[PDB]
Amino acid sequence: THRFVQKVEEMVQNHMTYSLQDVGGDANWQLVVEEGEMKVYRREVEENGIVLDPLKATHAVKGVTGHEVCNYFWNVDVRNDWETTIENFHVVETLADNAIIIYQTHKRVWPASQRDVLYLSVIRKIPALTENDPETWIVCNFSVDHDSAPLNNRCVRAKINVAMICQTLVSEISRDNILCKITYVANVNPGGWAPASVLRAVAKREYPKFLKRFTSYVQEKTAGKPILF
Ligand SMILES: Cc1cccc(-c2n[nH]cc2-c2ccc(F)c(-c3ccc(S(=O)(=O)CCO)cc3)c2)n1
Repeated sequence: THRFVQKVEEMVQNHMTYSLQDVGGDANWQLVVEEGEMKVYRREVEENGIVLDPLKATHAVKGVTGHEVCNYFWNVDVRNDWETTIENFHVVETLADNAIIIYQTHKRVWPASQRDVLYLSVIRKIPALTENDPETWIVCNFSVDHDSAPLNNRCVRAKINVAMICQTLVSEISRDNILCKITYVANVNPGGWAPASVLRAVAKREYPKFLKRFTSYVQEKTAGKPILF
């Protein structure tokens, strides 16, 4: 039992309560980009001059399970196969077999300075709320403080709360008959000065490119392997 067990429970339950809700019907969410079943939405939010724009996306991916998608998203050993904006990353602390603390730096977005981030990354299976409902696999990545935080004078420290939340629908089961329903939420505080139009333009381009590249990577690596439910 590590020191972040309560915090983890809170952050995960908040996503389970609030992040799964539908936004198709909700005019407070702007639909920014659509590519088939991938639907990317945002709200435009600025606090004390800093652009926070909550991002929420849904997607439906054939032929992979939620457990698989979450394992690929959490497993630091495959990070470089799908990430494209990371410059450096270091595992700061191992809390449990399902929870680590990561420090990473990102590629600069001109003309703002580079960003770094220091977060707890946890993977959990959440049982079905009623006998009717699906089980959920979730990865939550959320900023924390740590005394071994790196000094990096080129970087402004962002703060994140991200979740990759998956429910899996199925019909001996073939990958032909499985579909993973994803909700991805990203609440990024850039942590200092950054021009709003540029941040918005980069979010609009990069979030869809990330979701497409990541989800296709999982399909590619699990093809012709036995399913892990
Ligand atoms: C996916 C995406 C969308 C929009 C912009 C960018 C980007 N381009 N250049 C710098 C960044 C940047 C700056 C600060 C950050 F915290 C993250 C950040 C993004 C996602 C996540 S995660 O938790 O989804 C995946 C683990 O990295 C963590 C940090 C990314 N990347």
